[PDB]
Amino acid sequence: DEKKSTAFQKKLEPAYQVSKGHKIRLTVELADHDAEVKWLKNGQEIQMSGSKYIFESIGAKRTLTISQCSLADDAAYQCVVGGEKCSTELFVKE
Repeated sequence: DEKKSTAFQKKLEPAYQVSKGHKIRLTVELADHDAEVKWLKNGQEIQMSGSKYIFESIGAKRTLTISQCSLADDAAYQCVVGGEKCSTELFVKE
């Protein structure tokens, strides 16, 4: 089940609004703070890449920078550490 459990102290609101092609960031307050965060596309498991699923960290608050994601990747992106996922819906804004 996708649910708070993940090493994300707080996962951001379950509706991330990507500014299409502007690269949407998946901001969370990490529980780990400085751990490599893996993320999930609804059903799809999302690793990390310097082109998509970009990991970025600010003061524990972890961020998944997703590039090339606009009026197509409109769906849901969960957040995952090791193998723990918390669901968040992904909506794209043009």
